[PDB]
Amino acid sequence: TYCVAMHLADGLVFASDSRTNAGIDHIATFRKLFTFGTPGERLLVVQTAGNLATSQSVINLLQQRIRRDGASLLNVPSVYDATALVAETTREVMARDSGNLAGNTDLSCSFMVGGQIAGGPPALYSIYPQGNFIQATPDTPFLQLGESKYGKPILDRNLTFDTPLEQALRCALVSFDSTIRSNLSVGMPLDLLVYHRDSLILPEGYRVTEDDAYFSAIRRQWSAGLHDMLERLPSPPSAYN
Amino acid sequence: TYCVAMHLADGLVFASDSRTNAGIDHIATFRKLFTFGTPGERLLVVQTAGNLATSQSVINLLQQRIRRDGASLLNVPSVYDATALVAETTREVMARDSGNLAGNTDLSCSFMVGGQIAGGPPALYSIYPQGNFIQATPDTPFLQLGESKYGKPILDRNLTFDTPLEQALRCALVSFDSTIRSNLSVGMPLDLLVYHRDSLILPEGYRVTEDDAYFSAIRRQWSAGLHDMLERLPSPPSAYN
Amino acid sequence: TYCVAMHLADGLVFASDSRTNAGIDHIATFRKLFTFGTPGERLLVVQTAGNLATSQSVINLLQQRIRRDGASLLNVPSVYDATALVAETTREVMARDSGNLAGNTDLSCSFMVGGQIAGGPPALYSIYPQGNFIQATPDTPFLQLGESKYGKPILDRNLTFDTPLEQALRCALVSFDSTIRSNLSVGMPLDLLVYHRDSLILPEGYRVTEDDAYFSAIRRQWSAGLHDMLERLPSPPSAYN
Amino acid sequence: TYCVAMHLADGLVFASDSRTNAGIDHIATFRKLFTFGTPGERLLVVQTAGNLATSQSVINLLQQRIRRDGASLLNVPSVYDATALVAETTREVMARDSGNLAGNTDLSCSFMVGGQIAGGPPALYSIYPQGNFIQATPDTPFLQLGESKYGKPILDRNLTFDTPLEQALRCALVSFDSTIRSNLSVGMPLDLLVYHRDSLILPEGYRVTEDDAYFSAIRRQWSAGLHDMLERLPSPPSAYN
Amino acid sequence: TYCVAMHLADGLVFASDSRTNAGIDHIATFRKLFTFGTPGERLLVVQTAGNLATSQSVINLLQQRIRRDGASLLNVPSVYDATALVAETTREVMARDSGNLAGNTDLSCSFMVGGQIAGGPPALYSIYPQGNFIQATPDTPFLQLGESKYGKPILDRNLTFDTPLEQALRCALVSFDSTIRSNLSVGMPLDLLVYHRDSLILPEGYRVTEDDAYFSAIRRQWSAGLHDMLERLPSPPSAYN
Amino acid sequence: TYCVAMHLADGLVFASDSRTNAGIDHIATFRKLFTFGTPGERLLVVQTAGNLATSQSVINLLQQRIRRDGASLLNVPSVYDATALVAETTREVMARDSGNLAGNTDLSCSFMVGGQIAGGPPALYSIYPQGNFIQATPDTPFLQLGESKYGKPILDRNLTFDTPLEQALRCALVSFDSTIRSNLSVGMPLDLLVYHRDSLILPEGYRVTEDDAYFSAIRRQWSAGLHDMLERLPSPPSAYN
Amino acid sequence: TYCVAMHLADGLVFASDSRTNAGIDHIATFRKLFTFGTPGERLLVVQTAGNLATSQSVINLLQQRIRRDGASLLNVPSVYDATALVAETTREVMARDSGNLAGNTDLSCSFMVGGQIAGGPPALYSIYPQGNFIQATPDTPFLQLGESKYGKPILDRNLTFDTPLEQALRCALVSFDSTIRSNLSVGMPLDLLVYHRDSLILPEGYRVTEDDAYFSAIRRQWSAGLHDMLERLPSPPSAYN
Amino acid sequence: TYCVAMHLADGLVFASDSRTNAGIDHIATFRKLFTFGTPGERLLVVQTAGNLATSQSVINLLQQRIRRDGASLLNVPSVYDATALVAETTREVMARDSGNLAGNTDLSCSFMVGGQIAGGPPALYSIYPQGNFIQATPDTPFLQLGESKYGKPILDRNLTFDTPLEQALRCALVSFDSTIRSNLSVGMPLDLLVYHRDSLILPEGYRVTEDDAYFSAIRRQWSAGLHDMLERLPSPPSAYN
Repeated sequence: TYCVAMHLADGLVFASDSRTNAGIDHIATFRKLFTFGTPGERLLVVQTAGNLATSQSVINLLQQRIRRDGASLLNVPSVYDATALVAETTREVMARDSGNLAGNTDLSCSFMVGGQIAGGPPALYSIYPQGNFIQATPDTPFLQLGESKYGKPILDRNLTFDTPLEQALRCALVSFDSTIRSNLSVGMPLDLLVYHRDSLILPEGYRVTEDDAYFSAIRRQWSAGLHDMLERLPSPPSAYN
Repeated sequence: TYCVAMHLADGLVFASDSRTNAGIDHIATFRKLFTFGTPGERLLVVQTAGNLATSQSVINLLQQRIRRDGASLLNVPSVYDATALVAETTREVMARDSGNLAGNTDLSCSFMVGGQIAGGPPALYSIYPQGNFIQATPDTPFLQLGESKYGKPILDRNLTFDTPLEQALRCALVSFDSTIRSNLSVGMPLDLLVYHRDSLILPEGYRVTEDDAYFSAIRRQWSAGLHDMLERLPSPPSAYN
Repeated sequence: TYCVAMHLADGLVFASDSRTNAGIDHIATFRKLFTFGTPGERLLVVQTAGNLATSQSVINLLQQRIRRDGASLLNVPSVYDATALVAETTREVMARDSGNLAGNTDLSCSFMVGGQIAGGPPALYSIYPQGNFIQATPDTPFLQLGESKYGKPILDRNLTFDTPLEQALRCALVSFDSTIRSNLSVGMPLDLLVYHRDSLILPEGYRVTEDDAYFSAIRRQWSAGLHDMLERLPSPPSAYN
Repeated sequence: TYCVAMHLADGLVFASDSRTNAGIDHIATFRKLFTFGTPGERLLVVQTAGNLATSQSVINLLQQRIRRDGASLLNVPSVYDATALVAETTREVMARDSGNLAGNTDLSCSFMVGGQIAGGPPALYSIYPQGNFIQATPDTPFLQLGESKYGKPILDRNLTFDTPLEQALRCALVSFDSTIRSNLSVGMPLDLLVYHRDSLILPEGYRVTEDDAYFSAIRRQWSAGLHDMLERLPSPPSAYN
Repeated sequence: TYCVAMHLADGLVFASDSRTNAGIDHIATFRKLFTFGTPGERLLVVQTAGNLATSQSVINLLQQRIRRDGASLLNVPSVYDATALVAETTREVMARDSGNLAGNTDLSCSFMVGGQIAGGPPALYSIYPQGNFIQATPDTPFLQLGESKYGKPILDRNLTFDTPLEQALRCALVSFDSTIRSNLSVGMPLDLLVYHRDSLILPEGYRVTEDDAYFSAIRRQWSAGLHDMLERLPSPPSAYN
Repeated sequence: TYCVAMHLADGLVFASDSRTNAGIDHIATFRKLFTFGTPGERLLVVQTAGNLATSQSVINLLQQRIRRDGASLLNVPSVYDATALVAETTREVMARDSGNLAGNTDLSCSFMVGGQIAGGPPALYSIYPQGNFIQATPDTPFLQLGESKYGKPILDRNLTFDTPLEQALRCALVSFDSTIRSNLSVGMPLDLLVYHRDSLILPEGYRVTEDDAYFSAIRRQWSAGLHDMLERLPSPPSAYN
Repeated sequence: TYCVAMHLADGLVFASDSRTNAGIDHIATFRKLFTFGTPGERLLVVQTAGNLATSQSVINLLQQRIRRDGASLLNVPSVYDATALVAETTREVMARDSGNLAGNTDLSCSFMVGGQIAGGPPALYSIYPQGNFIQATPDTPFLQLGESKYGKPILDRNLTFDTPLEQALRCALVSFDSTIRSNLSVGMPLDLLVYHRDSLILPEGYRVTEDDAYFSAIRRQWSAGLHDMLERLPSPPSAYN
Repeated sequence: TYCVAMHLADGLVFASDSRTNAGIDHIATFRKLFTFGTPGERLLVVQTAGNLATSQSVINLLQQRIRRDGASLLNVPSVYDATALVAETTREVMARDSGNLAGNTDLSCSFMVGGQIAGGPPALYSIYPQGNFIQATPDTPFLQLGESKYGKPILDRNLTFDTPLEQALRCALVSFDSTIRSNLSVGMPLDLLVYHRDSLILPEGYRVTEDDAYFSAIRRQWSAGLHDMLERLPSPPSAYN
């Protein structure tokens, strides 16, 4: 479980893995990036991390309620209020499943909610386990969920609000490369989605499998590159021994 | 707090940061790499991570006991037994400080113990919070303590049992570069030590400050390198949008 | 005790064994697949694993309550809510039988709940011992209960959301074949049920006995096949000795 | 962690994975198959599963003690007594590391010990977590450690005391194939060793990596085979719906 | 103490011995089969096994409470709920007699509860020492309490859901014959009751004494039969010596 | 696990199953009947039941010690002393494997030891979990180990000191028939041995597999016989309803 | 200490000795049969055996509490509940006197509680040292406390539910005769009470002393009778020598 | 288990039952009266009670040692010394079987040793569980083992040193009658032996089975007699109600 989202000058980029702890000796693939919207009016993306049961219930309720007269991700007036609604829904799920039977088992999960509603700029929020949230800004234009330390440095180094979408996406992919190599809890397939500021369309998004030609290639290249740079770095002076 | 140690064909390489959480609003510099030994007979290095009070007490008792007739890091017959002694000492410290007054505060810490005693190969162990330990091997030739996910990938990618010492050290430094950029809890100065297999001398080791010419240079180079490789990676195919 | 359920493009497939630990020196046959519904409106299937007393009580209450004005598997508005109801009922049963008299004996059990209610797609959930549940998806389209590691690989290898029902069923049967050979706790007769997406009928389902001509045949074939493939695999090179 | 050993008419075959849980967020490669002996006099193989710290300590002490006047794997008069010595050593390690500091953490591990000493037949034992052990026989000629249910069926189906070594090894590899696909805690490289009855030599053994041409090939073949056989199985009769 | 109960297509059959361990050097006769009901409305039978004191208290309270406005075996809406009530009552009794004074003495007992209440089919449950219970089904149509292994085989071999009552009873009697011969803790008189599906009458039931003409006769016949069959079985081939 | 041994006027008969609990989810085949002796001088048979590890170790030590100058099953002056030696050996094995590591796991096992040594009559003993033993006599001429209640009645009914060997063996086989049908922990193959009083030869003994023509036949006959006798028994009189 | 009670068709009969171990070298007379009740409403009898201090304290508290608003032997709704109250009281007494000071001394005692309360049949219970109790029934119509084996046979032989009260009493007296002759811990005076079913009066009861004309007479007669019968029995045949 | 022995003016009489607790759910027949001697020189009888394993071992060793140059029941100079030897042998057996493996299980047993050695009068001893013994005398001419309270009164009443043998034997038989009726742990067949003072022959002794004409007859008579005497006893006076 590792998710990244970026809010940049030209729009939004989202990327999630799929490897999921679904119980003991049951590790499995589950989509962690979900889209919602009405074409020409709004796009909203939700990413998930943490307890599967909880996050599934949250997503499921959001879907059921879309087709119902009352508060829903389709009628909510701002990305902020969408984020609040997701949190609100999370609280509701935690209230029901909590009891003596759950015991000490850890039901918490976290989310990212981003997108654009007609008449206001695109936005991106992250909701924490405890249900309070923060918003990405130009100074801090990307947010992560899950097992994210491994792939943070490459984003810190290169990403900024002005990074174009194609490059941000590339950058995200390198993030996943390192993460996947160093931590088995994170794993393919990946799910990506790029959204263009003011387009107000629902992009189809794209899934990166084990076989993906492009992703295989940039991984091979990135390895060769790092190995090269390392050998061509200078030796430490006398002093260091 | 981030420490790395490597046990390679040609010897051992150790590196630690110094930034330490010593209470609220009191972040400070403390050495996390300590050496012990008698020239021509043995070298032992201990690195620390976790609770400052605990680790300090452990190190302090190991030093006091060196100058005393009984079990000590200078008479212990093997690196294994040295590791065991450190652990033994840790248990002793935890027993004394534990009480109602400590309450729920977290007194645990972890260590690495590596080196060489005359008449057997060099070795490297890591002691866990709970006092049990593991040994580095050719298949898993480096071990980390502290805040280590950020700088793990570069080691996973490039380091192997056969990597020479000068290159392993270099590799470690890049590990610290990324870590420092992405996590404030980790910070300079760094303390390094390189030990040559069968030398049985106590290297002086070296401290890398903010001002270090060499470290500044390889950071600047590494940045330029990464930035280059990133721009010269190919674009995603049509399919990805 | 081994149960499998699959949620595929064309519908649902369920399969359970019947061998049951009913106490010490009392191993016995009990159905572990139960159906509910009203023709033209809904089909729901519940499978059971774990403590017999507990699961029986749960099923029994669900049956009694069907014929009663209030929450029941026949009036519940979605497969989700059905799953929730089963869980709710489980909690109720655990509460009552728990006491000093039970002592340390393990009263937990698990369930699968799947089916289709008029006006929404078919769905499949698995409820864990602790009462929280997950939903099968296209990326993870089958779920297991009980003693399931033995027969997992064949499903992992061949089954996907798009697998047709007849082939999924066949696949399940091979899963049971391996399981039965390698673990005595699992045993015949088996109980199967196939449901076609949007049919909204209650299939009669089918019981596979010791004598079943078809199942005997595919077991014999599958053996011969495996034995053949193994002999016709190449020899390991020189290197391997 | 998955290990298999077979004691057959023509000798012994051993195979182990290397993926090891070494702490939280620290999964790593460690050899789990170790050899000992004097050429023309004896071969002994020890495989490990369970807690890394414990098993490492046991192996380490056995190695140190080989080079010492007293009970050791090189002077022990029978494979039985070797097994007993390993167990004896395990007890010793558990006694020392046990204390308040370990707490509720699970230090147990299991071993296989097999081989041949001059003047008696080859033998194979498995030591349980609790320190008691069993011997493989003609009726039960293979033994497993670790995560073994996934790959048990293929061994149950095909393996017997009279299976030749080359075919037993092949069989083991298919066992690992299924296991690796269905459980991420098991992983390459693998380590194999084949020993010929009465040879009294120390085979070098062989390591199967990710890249291995032969293993890659039989995996590809085995997949194609299974897929074929599945499509060419008959359809269930009318009765089954 | 040995009890059997069967739930068959045509109704229920119950049979119990009477020999009871009432303390040290005090073995005695106590009825272990009790009936309750209102003619034309319900029949319930309770059988007992285990601690005399505990089971007596349970039965005694059930009787007292029948003549009292509140939950009782006469008003309870289903055989299920009757079983639950018995269990509920058992818990109550165990709570009271438990203390330091009882010490380690074993107060547990088990029950069978079967019968029919107007408007639903007949049913049969068995309650375990720990208070949870199971229901007999067509696949497992008989249940035993007490010292039951001796007489199990004849029931396993011959009894099924479709066995008529007169034959099931006969079968039960042969079960008791073997048991009584092979285990002194079981002993006559026996108590039988046969109930016809949908009759809703309280059969008087019947006691089999030492002197019973019919039971004496079938025992004599059964012996002669077994002895005959044994002598007329063929001799083992050469091979067997 | 079910073993029987008989000491009759004409000699000894031994029979054991092979199904063995070797751990959780690991049920397997292991021989439970072992022979020892020198032709023309002695025959001794040992049967085992209970913990596999313990019984294997006992048997293994007895074998090793046979080929060694000191107390052994070949030099022991009487069947009594043989039994004592087996017990003695058992104590030795329990002493070693006992420790904190075993914990509460149950290491006990039981044995039968029977045979004949030149110059004295044949004899048969049974050793209990606690190491004390009894001897079979004319009044109690058979002894059982393991899961024996199921097949006791047929032996109680028919077997006496004067039963000839061929008929005793036949009787034993029927005992196994019933046991196997009613308890899964008991299972084929079976191992038999018949020894003729004063022959002083080592019979080869015989193994009964699943496929055995004779055993299959008498099982089929015995079923038919029982079914016949049951239908031809009279009906219970009026009185019984 | 020897007490008997019988529950017969026509009522109840109680009889107790009086010899009591009250400490070392202090054997003494204490009544062991106590009556309670309100004429025309209820009769309850309590007999005691075991530790004097304990039983006295129990009786004493029951008496004090009779004259107090709350649970007492006079308001309790059934003989069952009376028995439960006695047991309850016993627990209370054992709780208080238990401590380090008592040490290993044995404070346990047993009771019989029998009688009749208006509106339900007469009943008789026996409470065990541990506080659980049993009820006498038609099949087991008498119960004993204390040193009872000596006088059990005459009761087993002649007493049944239908035995009239005058004959039962006579039978009890012979029981005491044998007991007194064969065991010095039992001794006169005796205390009797006979109660007629449905009389609901408090009989005065009667004390049998050393001097009692009737008891002396039947003892003398019984001796003469036994001596006669013995001489007029036939001689053993030739065979017996 | 119930044994009696008498030492009278005219000789000795011994009688034992045979019912034996041989383990849980294994009650069986074993001889508890054993004879030894050389005609014209000595007769010794040993009776056993208590733990089967222990008493069997004792008897077995006494038999083996008879045929050996050293202390044995045939060379021992007095009945006293014979008794001492038995005790001595018991100690030896307890020493060997005692260990951690026996645990808390109760290995004790008791014996009677009686008979006559040329040149001194006949004698009779009883050995207690703790190995010290007593001798029967004219004032206390009979001794019992096992479950003996039931049949003590008839012996106390009628037996004296001067009772002739035929009458003492008869008396013993009545003792067994009552015991058997009132306690199931005691049971037939019985074993008797009568020895005539100064005869110095080994009587064959006699076994009383279920079918014995004489014993059946005196039981029937004794019942009728007791029943008669009881009905012919006078009624209690007015006073007693």
